[PDB]
Amino acid sequence: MISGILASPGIAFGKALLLKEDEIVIDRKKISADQVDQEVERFLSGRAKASAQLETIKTKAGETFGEEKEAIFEGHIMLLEDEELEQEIIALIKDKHMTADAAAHEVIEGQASALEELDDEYLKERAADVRDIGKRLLRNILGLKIIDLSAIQDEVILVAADLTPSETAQLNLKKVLGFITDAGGRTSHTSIMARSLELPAIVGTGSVTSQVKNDDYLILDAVNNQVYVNPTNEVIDKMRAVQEQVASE
Repeated sequence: MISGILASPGIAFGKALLLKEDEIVIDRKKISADQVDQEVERFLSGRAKASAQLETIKTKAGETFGEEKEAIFEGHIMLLEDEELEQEIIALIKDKHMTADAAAHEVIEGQASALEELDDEYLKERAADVRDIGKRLLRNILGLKIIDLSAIQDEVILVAADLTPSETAQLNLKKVLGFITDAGGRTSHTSIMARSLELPAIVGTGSVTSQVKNDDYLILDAVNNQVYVNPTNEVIDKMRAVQEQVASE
């Protein structure tokens, strides 16, 4: 069966919300000096947008967990608005005729890679949080569609290979029912939430994302540590009684 680490006990019912991501296609075409000036505005003014987006996520981190976590996202903006990283991006766009999408990808390529060369498991995890800041910056230049997990409209379960502080900082715990992630870390951020929020959850699912799909009907037991996919009405009716018999006790 599906054995995870079990974060907290409980039973919930809901449709599976799988978090997939659309692959981004960067154009490696060389532009002309007549399109370079336009890229700077699309890149400079673009930052005006990404700055407003990450900024809005910053307050959701302080209004959701408390200004105590705003210090982490506060630095995430200084790096994005870094006046130094901007002069380097600009040059490439003007010197190597690179697209704001391509050039910006170059600097972000050494930021994450260079962080792996550091001798600190901490700055390393920042590498993952940094790639997220770059990927978002890209979808902002192409104005690509973004998933709005901050405004769900249907109560469902949350399933994902893993969730980064940002996803957890914008997640709306107003219509959520539970969290399931492929993180087998006895100290995974997901668990810290499921643990502090006392809600029931699991994280060592491992590869449930390779056996489940979005909209799939699931039933979390968090009692025997097992996920049931499309069970018979005989097991549901039997669990609907016991489970609800608990809330009634």
